[PDB]
Amino acid sequence: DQPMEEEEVETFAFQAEIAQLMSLIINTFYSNKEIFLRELISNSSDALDKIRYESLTDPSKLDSGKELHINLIPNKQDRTLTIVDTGIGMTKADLINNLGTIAKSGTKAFMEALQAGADISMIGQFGVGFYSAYLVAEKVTVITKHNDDEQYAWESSAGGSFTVRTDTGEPMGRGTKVILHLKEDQTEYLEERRIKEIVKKHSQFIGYPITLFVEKELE
Ligand SMILES: COc1cc(-c2nc(C)nc3[nH]c(C)c(C#N)c23)c(Cl)cc1Cl
Repeated sequence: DQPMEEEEVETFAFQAEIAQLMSLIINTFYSNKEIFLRELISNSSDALDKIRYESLTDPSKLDSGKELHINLIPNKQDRTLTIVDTGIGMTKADLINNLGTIAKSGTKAFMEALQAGADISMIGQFGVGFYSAYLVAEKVTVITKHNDDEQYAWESSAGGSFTVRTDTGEPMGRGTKVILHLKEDQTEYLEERRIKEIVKKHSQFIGYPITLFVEKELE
């Protein structure tokens, strides 16, 4: 009897400083956790800038999709909030290199800044705003598709390690989906009014369409 599907899964250890940062973020009390959404939307915007830039000299880069946008998808039943863009996306090497195994100088620098009295809301200036997801999420899954490459899924519950595998569930044209599996006491970020007010407050200058899709699985 053959399996419906099979995926090779790799587990990698986080670089020491990244593990340190994740533990600080996911455990420490902060009063302004809503900034995570600003940081994720900012990373979407950057990724959309990148594919747009590439398309200026090579229009075929948009064969995987011309529309450049950001979607926000709360799912109360799964207790997940997902941010999706049609940006440049990432290769497997990109995921392994840029989401865990190699720590840029900004990682240690950010933790130093916090020790010196800086606020968590500055985290994007250090290039590690992604990890602010763990302010509100117990687990984060990143599904990504780059041109000419297959679709991958990165995942971590911040245990000091993350996994990478091929993802074949729902094929994306191009871009990145960040799925936040929210902590039990952070479900306010699934509410329409909360999402709207955070986007209005922090993302006014993002130069791409941002669209809410409220998700409900029907009985
Ligand atoms: C600059 O650092 C990062 C950037 C990214 C990222 N990259 C691309 C190419 N697209 C994206 N879209 C979203 C919504 C991201 C987020 N968050 C994101 C990720 Cl997943 C982790 C880190 Cl650490």
